[PDB]
Amino acid sequence: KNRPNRLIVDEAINEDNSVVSLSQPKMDELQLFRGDTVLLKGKKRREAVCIVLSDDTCSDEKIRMNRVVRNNLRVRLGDVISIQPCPDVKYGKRIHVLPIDDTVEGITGNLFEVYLKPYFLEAYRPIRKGDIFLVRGGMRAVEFKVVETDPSPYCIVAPDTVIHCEGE
Ligand SMILES: [Cl-]
Ligand SMILES: [Co+2]
Repeated sequence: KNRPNRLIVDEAINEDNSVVSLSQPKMDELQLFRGDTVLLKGKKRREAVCIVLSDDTCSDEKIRMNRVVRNNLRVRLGDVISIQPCPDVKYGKRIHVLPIDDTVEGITGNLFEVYLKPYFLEAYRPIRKGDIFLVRGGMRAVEFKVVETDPSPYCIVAPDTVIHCEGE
């Protein structure tokens, strides 16, 4: 019983889509530093790639995550996920995302300048093929699915990372 890399999901205080949080003893045990990329394994064999931060109100065996990640992981509060470091992870050459058209009227107009540039610029966000993420944009949030990454199947969107969006 007991394992150090299996943890119980818990609601996050940080709503940033790329962030998960652990106690400091936990990070120190798993030998992780703030900014480190982790692979999370959830239910229905869904996997996510996150940035891990230290939270001091976090129980040594809890993991706080926003629901964008929980949803990507197909888990809910109190479920159990597996966490591993992701050292080999690389800066992305290209990424292909498609925006989710949920509404009549679709969405306009330049998704790149309005959503993607502002969302990705800054953060060196880690992403995976098949992630669904939500950008709080002008007028309305928009969701995108990650169609693919080069390199596949996951990577860090860097400032020189090419980002193609369907209609663009
Ligand atoms: Cl592409
Ligand atoms: Co293309």
